Amino acid sequence: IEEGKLVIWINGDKGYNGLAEVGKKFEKDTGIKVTVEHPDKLEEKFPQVAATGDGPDIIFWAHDRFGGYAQSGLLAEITPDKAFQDKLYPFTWDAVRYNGKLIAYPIAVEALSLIYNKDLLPNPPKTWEEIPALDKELKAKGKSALMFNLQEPYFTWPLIAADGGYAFKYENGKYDIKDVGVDNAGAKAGLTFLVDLIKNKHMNADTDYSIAEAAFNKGETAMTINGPWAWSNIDTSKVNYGVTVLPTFKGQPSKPFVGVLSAGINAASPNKELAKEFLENYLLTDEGLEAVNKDKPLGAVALKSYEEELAKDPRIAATMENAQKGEIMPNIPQMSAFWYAVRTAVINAASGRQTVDEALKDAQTNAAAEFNIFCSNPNHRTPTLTSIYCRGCSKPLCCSCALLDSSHSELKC
Ligand SMILES: OC[C@H]1O[C@H](O[C@H]2[C@H](O)[C@@H](O)[C@@H](O)O[C@@H]2CO)[C@H](O)[C@@H](O)[C@@H]1O
Ligand SMILES: [Zn+2]
Ligand SMILES: [Zn+2]
Repeated sequence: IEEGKLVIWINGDKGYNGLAEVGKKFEKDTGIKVTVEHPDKLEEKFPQVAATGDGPDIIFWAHDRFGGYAQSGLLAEITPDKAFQDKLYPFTWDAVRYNGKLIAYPIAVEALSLIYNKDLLPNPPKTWEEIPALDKELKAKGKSALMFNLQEPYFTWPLIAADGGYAFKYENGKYDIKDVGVDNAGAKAGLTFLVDLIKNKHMNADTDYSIAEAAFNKGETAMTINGPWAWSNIDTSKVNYGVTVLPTFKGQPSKPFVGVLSAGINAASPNKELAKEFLENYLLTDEGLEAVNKDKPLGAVALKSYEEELAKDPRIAATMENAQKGEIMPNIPQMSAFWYAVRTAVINAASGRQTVDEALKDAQTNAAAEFNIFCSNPNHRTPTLTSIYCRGCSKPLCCSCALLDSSHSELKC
């Protein structure tokens, strides 16, 4: 890692051009060059190069992957004084706490929403159950009802979770990684409904991000499912669209996994103080987030002063409504094994390579095998085993401390 400059990694679907404009303001004020890059599969590349001290000074990703990076020692602990912490919403700071330590700067809150074409669909459906008949009526006009990414489980999880699927069982402020809900009856029903859409030719198993975005932004399909970053290309497309709450399934809301875009500092960076200055005094400002947001919308931003400007945007309102009904992703190291298992299950069930019950029993098994953790209470003289994490601080707790100790209450720790 090169001394005296900053290298930044951020996903290709984010506003990397706007962040680069923030880096040029930084360079004009300090003389420090800032290089922004968007490598492919950066969330799998970063743990690989950082383990030997390579990679960027700063990495951006949703918060769910940062706990695994921190567990492996790849992320520096950040030290914002309390005056700066008061500038961001408390909700966002919780997402970046791992093992009781803050391990990243929260940037923005993201959640999936239903996006619809107002000209084709003045009244968007409230339920998943209405989409088949709605697709039948729109094909009689040369359009389709719904196209969204079927290749990434992030997009299909809201439906799978709607009727009772879960990653890890959350109970009184705590997760239990021994209790996985990927092959239960509520997850089977949601995936079975999705596979039925493809079987009855209302959707194609092959549909990915680029195909769905192209079909919606050209006026071919009435609805898509996507996050705030996708609004930039819709806005320049000529489509007259709205953003709204995801439809219900079996009378229960779709529950999107909520992400907090977060900026982590590489443990091996010799430019940590320059990185903190960049993130605190240039990015996490009204002007800094505005430049990023004007490139690709971030969603609801963590900095209160600027979110108060964005809040009147109806698309932000819908994003927040969906976030309320969904749930914050855990940042525990087991999250990436969960995502890998669900990705395979969904793709194989949608393609007909496996039945729904085959695919999800495999996902449950493969994930559980991947899921040796010890309780964080320092008064344990010997390492005390557990499979429970506190959600607020992402600390392991044994069954004894989880029940007997008053600390780590569901409300506050
Ligand atoms: O599909 C699993 C995937 O979901 C999430 O990734 C999101 C990301 O949070 C969004 O910012 C956007 O880039 O879309 C991604 C899905 O393609 C998790 O954050 C990620 O770890 C996980 O692999
Ligand atoms: Zn304990
Ligand atoms: Zn706690």
